[PDB]
Amino acid sequence: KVFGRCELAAAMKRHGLDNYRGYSLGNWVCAAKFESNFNTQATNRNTDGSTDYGILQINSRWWCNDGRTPGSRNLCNIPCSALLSSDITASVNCAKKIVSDGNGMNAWVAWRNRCKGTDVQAWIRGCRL
Ligand code: NA
Repeated sequence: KVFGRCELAAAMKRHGLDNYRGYSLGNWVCAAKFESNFNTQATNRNTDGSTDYGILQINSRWWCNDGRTPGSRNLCNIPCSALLSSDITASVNCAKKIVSDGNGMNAWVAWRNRCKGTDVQAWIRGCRL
């Protein structure tokens, strides 16, 4: 599923991401835009052999099991394919654990490099939220 901007904002708000650990909703929509272009089916391989999955590009090195990342962890206790679903629940619940791990949203390289320090509220302008 390729989400619309306001559609994703509304679903993220309903799932409790608005101001989660102090990150306003625009931060999450900005992160999703530059991580996956709002596409739940996005995948990208990393140099170490791990793979990033879904709308927030969650990494198999620590967070999910994809059967092809030996020696890795599965801290969200999910198969990585669950993160590609049109239902974003698994992605949001895993993202809540990531952002709580001490580094905040700096865990997402696209957020640090393209969202941090910008007017992130622009990403929800016009939405009925
Ligand atoms: Na893993």
